[PDB]
Amino acid sequence: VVSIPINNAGFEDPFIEVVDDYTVDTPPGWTTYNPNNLVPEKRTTWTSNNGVGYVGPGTQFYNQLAPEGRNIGYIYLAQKPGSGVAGFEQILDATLEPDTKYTLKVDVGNFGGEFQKISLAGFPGYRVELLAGDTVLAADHNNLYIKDGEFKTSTVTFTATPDNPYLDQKLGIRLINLLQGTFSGLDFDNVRLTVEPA
Amino acid sequence: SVVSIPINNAGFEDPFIEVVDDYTVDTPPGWTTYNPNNLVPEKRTTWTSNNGVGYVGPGTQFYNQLAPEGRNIGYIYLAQKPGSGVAGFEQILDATLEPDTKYTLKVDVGNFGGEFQKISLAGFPGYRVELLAGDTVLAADHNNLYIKDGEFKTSTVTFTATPDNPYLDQKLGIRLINLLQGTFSGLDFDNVRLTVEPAQ
Ligand SMILES: [Ca+2]
Ligand SMILES: [Ca+2]
Ligand SMILES: [Ca+2]
Ligand SMILES: [Ca+2]
Repeated sequence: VVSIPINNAGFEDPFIEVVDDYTVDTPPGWTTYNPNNLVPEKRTTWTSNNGVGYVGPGTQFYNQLAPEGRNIGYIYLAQKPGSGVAGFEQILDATLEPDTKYTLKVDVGNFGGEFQKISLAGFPGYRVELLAGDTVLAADHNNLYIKDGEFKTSTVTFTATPDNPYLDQKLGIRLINLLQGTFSGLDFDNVRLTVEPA
Repeated sequence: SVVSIPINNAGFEDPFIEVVDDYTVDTPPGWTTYNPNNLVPEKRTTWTSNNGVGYVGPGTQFYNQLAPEGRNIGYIYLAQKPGSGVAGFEQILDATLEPDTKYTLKVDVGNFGGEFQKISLAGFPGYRVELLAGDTVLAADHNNLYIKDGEFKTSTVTFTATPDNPYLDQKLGIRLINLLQGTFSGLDFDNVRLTVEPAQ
């Protein structure tokens, strides 16, 4: 069982000091997957955005601490349900290899609480995908039920045979806000990808 | 407690097929051809992209087991090269999405083995199983199971609908999809089951 390197895999970069403070720029090491242009290049707290957030004692948004370390990565979409999807993507160094089983695990978070008078109850739905090149090899499209203010672990697996047409292409990961519900924000954390003989 | 939702021709048993390893090339009754990329022609031959049902019986040259359910399986074959698109079966159910309910969709997915007219059937295009409400894919298994030539495995897709889900009261739907991300670019489905139960 081997780990494949992922940059900023727990969104711990940058370090954030204050409880529930967050960034509004793409997490370091990741790019914004934006197939529908929902996330503007220059964002504010009133636009769709993504970034990292510190989950600590005193958080008003969760009933538990970050799955890993201090921070989570979050994606919030302001457009109405059905408008499209957005999230994070990272292209890895490793390439697809035959006779190997891949295991992608990532923690998915559903916001909780209330701010002002508005509640964060609700979830847009998630999809976690494992890629080779531009191809989605395997994906978990919203299979887990996650309660408000909680996290749960998603597992995606894929076995690559010697005749798989995408061998030698770069592995990739996408973490996606499906925007099929409100509250239309979600979190991810603790991304891990391992390989083993198949 | 756990209630089954009615699905038409859910084991692809209609039409009856008499001869082992014989197949149809027209859309199974009760299902529609899901064709977002126009890969499947309206009129099909044995060698066009096609779909239909097939009898998997004793003596079959294509699997190491019989159909997971009954006599027949439903299949989808795509002749275009990997990366061209996807196609499969779709059925809209009569039931609608209900609040505070957990849905469990199960379908057996089959990987052909053997050879047909000297063409090797080894390989798999990848599959996706989708639960939908209206036009929305609520939950889906995109190719998570590894399935060897000549075998079947059960895909499980779960979804929990809360009271504020925007798609409540829209009609439930199912899609069984050939991903066309490998050759041999055909696969099978069987034994579609959908249950609903209270979640919370
Ligand atoms: Ca973390
Ligand atoms: Ca929520
Ligand atoms: Ca059957
Ligand atoms: Ca095969």
